[PDB]
Parts: sequence; C-alpha cells; structure tokens
Amino acid sequence: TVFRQENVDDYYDTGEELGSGQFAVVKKCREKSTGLQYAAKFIKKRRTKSSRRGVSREDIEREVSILKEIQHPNVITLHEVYENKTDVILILELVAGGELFDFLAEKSLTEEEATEFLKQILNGVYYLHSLQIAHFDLKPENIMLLDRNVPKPRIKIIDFGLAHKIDFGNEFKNIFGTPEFVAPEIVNYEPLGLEADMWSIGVITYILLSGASPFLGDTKQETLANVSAVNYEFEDEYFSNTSALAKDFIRRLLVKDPKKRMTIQDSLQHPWIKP
Ligand SMILES: COc1cc(/C=C/c2cc(O)cc(O)c2)ccc1O
Repeated sequence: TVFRQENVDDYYDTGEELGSGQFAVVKKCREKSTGLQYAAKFIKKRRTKSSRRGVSREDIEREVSILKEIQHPNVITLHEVYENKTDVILILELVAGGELFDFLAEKSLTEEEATEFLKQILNGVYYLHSLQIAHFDLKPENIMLLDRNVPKPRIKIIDFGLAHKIDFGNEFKNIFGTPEFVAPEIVNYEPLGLEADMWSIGVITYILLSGASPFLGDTKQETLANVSAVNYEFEDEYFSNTSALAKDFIRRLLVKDPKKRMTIQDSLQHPWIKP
C-alpha cells in the first residue's frame, strides 16, 4: 500500500519535538490549510531487505492498517500518511498533556485517581480487544493525557508500532517490548494473544498504586527472569493502605498461565472496577 508522496512540508509546519525513539521521532505540527494541530511521527524506513536499521515496510503497513481501523476516545486516531524515500510520516492526533509516566513522577496515586485513569485504559483496551487488536506495548510511556492540568484528565493510548490483529486467537511472532511490562509468554517466545495486554495492565496498575515496578531487576535479563517466574510481591511499605480488592485485581492479572488471566471483560466486571 502506497502513501501520499507530496512533500509533507508543503502541507504542514512542524514545531516542538514531542519525543524520539529508536526508529521514529514525533514532532508537533500544524496543517496549513486548516490551522489544525497534529503530531507527525516520522518512521525511518529500512533501506535494504536484509538490514536491521529502520522499520520494515511490512511492519509500517501493519501499524497504519491498525490505526486506520480505530476510532475511540481513549485511542489515538490517524489523520493522514505521507512517505518519501527515507521515512513514512504518520499525521496523528495531537496528545499534548504528557505521559502518564511523567505525570506519575510528579506525584503514587490514590485508588480513586488510579481507577479513574485505569478505567479509561480499560475502556480503550476493551475497544481494541473487541476488534481482536492486541496492542503488545502497553506501558506508562504509551499512555498520554489530553490535558494534564485538570483534576481528572482524559487519556489516550498511543504507539501502535507492535500492535497485531489476532484473528486466530494467537500470533506466533517475537515482540520486543520493554522487559518491565511484557508478559511471560513474550519473555518465553510463546504464541501471543490478547492476554498479554492484560498482564501489562496489571503491571501498570501496580505502578499506579505504589510508584514501584513489580518485576524490575538491575539488568534487563533479571527483569525478564522475574517476569517469567512471576517473581513479584506487594511491599507493605508501598501497599499498606491499599485496599485488598485493588491487590486482588492485580493478582488476577499477573498470572503466568494466559488462560487463567483475567480478560478485558473480566477486568471491567471485577468488584474493584465495576460501578
Ligand atoms: C513523550 O515521549 C515520547 C512521546 C512519543 C510520542 C508522542 C506522541 C505520540 C502520538 O502518537 C501522538 C502525540 O500527540 C504525541 C514518542 C516517543 C517519546 O519518547
């Protein structure tokens, strides 16, 4: 599938850089014809078939195809796609309130504050999983706010770079997400489905309530070993005034066997969440 090959700079003006990763940089932008503001994600293309730098066209097209399907208040939406010899440029909805992570470092949240964010995350993931889309990269860095200055901001899931359609219940590919947040089946290179996202939500919830990462070791291999062994506990110093039901919610997500893990629908009916 081909994208718009006119020069993006003839239609948009770029501004402040919002972030940069291994093969992508995100810049605030403004469409000349409407004055509307977006985030332009420049993804570096692979320049030879056998190279390991840049993103393969198969991977770029998959992310674009997934973004084109989704429209939900808690998920980023795609406006336009351009390309040239060096980059594919996704013109994405502007989410300017910063990461849930950076907003986390400023505060540990109360259970009402945590559940207010978490309910929006669960709503967005319920939408995705209803479409058989696994995100595969849920972590605080990929949870951003629209306006961080209100007592209860609205969040949006971003970064569909690892997302996959799961039309056979599982997909057998390597997902190189970040160790602290990936499920045991990712660590062990096993078939992957929607369940992996639910584990990631359990990790996010643990951090939201405590400010601490449940599996984090001193090295990436330690973290991955801890994940595979389900080597975590609720430290009383961090959880002493956290409700048992909040702990129960986490405990039913941080489950090694994906079949025994709470699903997205389970998580919405769990007594900690269900109104
Ligand atoms: C903040 O740090 C980072 C943010 C982003 C992405 C920001 C962003 C992404 C979108 O898809 C839409 C948007 O409005 C903003 C990428 C790498 C980073 O390191």
